[PDB]
Amino acid sequence: YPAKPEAPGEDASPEELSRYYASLRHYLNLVTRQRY
Repeated sequence: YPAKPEAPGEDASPEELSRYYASLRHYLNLVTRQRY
């Protein structure tokens, strides 16, 4: 499994849409931890 929340839609409400979208980038941030 991709271990990521699938992108919202399916007639989802606009306020929920905002919170949910932020979580997408949040998980993606864990996949970008280059050796600094």
